[PDB]
Amino acid sequence: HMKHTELRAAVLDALEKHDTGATFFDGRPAVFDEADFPAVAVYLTGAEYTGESDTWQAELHIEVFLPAQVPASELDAWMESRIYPVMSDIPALSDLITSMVASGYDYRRDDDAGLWSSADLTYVITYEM
Amino acid sequence: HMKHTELRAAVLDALEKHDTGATFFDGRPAVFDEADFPAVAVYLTGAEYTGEELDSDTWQAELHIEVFLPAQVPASELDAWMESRIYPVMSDIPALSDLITSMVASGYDYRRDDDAGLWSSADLTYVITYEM
Amino acid sequence: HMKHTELRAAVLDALEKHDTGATFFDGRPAVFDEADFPAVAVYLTGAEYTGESDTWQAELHIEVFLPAQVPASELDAWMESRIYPVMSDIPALSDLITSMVASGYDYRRDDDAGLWSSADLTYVITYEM
Amino acid sequence: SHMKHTELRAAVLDALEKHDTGATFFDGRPAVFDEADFPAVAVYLTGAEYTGEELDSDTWQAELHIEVFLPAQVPASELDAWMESRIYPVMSDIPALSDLITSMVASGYDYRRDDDAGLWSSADLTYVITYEM
Amino acid sequence: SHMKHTELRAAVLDALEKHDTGATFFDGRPAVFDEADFPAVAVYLTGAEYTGEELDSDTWQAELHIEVFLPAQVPASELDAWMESRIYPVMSDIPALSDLITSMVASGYDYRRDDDAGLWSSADLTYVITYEM
Amino acid sequence: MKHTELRAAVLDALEKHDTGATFFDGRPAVFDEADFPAVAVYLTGAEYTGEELDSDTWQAELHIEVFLPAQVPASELDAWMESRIYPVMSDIPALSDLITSMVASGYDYRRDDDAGLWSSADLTYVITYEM
Repeated sequence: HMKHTELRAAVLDALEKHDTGATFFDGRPAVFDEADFPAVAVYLTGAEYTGESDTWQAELHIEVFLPAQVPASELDAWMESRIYPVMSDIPALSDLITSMVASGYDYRRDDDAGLWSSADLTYVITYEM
Repeated sequence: HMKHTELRAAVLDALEKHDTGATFFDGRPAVFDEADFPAVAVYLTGAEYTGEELDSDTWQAELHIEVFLPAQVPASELDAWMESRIYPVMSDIPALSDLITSMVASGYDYRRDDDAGLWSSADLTYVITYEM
Repeated sequence: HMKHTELRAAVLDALEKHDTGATFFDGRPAVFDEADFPAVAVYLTGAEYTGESDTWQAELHIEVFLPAQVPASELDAWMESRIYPVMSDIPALSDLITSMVASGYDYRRDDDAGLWSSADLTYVITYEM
Repeated sequence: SHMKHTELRAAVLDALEKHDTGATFFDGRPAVFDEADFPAVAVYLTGAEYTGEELDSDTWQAELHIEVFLPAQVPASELDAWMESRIYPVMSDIPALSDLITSMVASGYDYRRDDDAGLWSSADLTYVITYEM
Repeated sequence: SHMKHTELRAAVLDALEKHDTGATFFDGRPAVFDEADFPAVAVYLTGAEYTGEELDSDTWQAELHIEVFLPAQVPASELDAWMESRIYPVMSDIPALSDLITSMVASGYDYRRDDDAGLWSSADLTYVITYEM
Repeated sequence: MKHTELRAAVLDALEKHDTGATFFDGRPAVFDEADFPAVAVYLTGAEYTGEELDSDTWQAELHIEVFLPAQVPASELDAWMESRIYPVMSDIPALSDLITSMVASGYDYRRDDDAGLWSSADLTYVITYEM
């Protein structure tokens, strides 16, 4: 297919392999269903062409969702337990990109509805389409 | 007749010739109809005169080729439509190149319907230069 | 009257003498009568004092409105055959200003009710109050 | 015995009112508008701020507004017509305003609207002035 | 035993309450008022931050506000009058405030209104101050 | 990961000190009229800053926010900080052990823009640490 699908699939596959207690999403969902939590979504944002070469740059997210009123440690625990480790070595993803560096780690919330709470892990990557 | 119409047109023709399963739009649409999905919109944003350093009719705009589908679909659905129906056509469109002076990939953004959450899309953008 | 009334009046007169199809408005309106369509408005934005003789600057807008249903080409077509031709030479306007240059061409919508759809042609002009 | 800002706006309202009192004059920009106050004129200041900082001086700088309000459906020419007649001309020679400031220069002329409801329409004439408190 | 911020706002509030007794005061910026209470005066801080890192100092910096509130439609000069006969005379000389800070300079004078309701209008006088916790 | 150990070290040290507050791990959005006084410890802006030839260095903003009803005088918030929060932040070995540096940042007074149900003082420090 095109590069973006491969990228998310490589991350989604590795994350799905071990952990077996979460609903995975390809792209960042808008609404949820109780049965979806714990939810984990892998997606891209800000993808853009770079050249002044065929290099593109994007922000890779792996976000964990849980019911609104849950303590930060719940999200962190899921992250430090079923995600962060996987992200250390993913040969599949590696073969598809030219580079990857840690970026941020944000705690987010359901802006209006207030139905969910989350932890968004982000890496900056560069690749060829 | 005006340069913009010729521009949109060329891309729309090349696109709707290769395929025939999508509903094509000339300009970005606000409201959508389930029946229209998968929809493809071709339009321009930010067109401005750039030659005040003396360059005749030298404008610059952002060319959009955005694909639409229902809000629920995964990012792959969109990418799949892009990769199979759009992206290829885009590599070679003589009709187009003969109208502009330059074109370079810009962005690829995943957008959604913030207003009602009815659709989801992938906006492919290019930066072009051309004489009016 | 101040230079602004003369500026707008000149464009309006030249536009209505060349093509009678539209319904001209002096200044940008918000509410529109479904009948007004096709509507055309001539107006100024960003009028500011520039210096040393009282040099000013402003953005001249010539925005044509049509119903939302309409595809972009219908807007482009109106411009190409009824507005643009005219803008190339308006001696009355030329006598009022010191300089004009093309600026932008934007497609705008009605965000409050979504009843109309437009194309907004803009030039930058310098003149003396 | 009055605050500088008051004396400043007052000198302006005094001059404008000498040529017309058919309009309803405001001291400050009105938030809500009463259809019966049309036509209305508002004199006010925005951005007032101490400037003598760096050079060590008791100089303030602010923006002086003189805005004309009319019903929303009116053509831009009508707003200008009121300005050319009773306002713009008065602005070039208000001695009482001079004796209060240290400098004045034209800044802008903007056409504004009632974004919230849509009851009024306007033209706002602004100057940048400097003065001491 | 008392935080610096409390001492700062208290030096001003006491001076104001002392200058003219019986008036309405607020320690922090309120959002709702009661007709009777007007004119209300509020003294508060915003933007307080530690600024001694790039140079190894104990300095903090914050914007000191003394804002006067009145009904939403009063002419702006009414707000200025309170400032002129209550606030400025006091701010001109407050030893207790001086003893608590290291510097103070005039900053701005803004006219603000009730955005969520439109029940009041105000005049916010601000000073930039630096001090030590 | 650090984050949990970071907020824990701070939360723990604060609870041993005073017992009259409802502590939250992370910034809450809706409170119960009975959770006041509330204290929340959380992080924002955590971002990667590079490798120190030994590990990955990060930077985040550490928040300690005390919440009280909307009408309380600003003095009530300050007094709560002065007596129950500052004395603790002055020295928390468990925390000092987890980070590579800490410096005071700001002290903001915040409000419940939506319902006007509360008032707060948000104390923040900029910290650096290895993940």
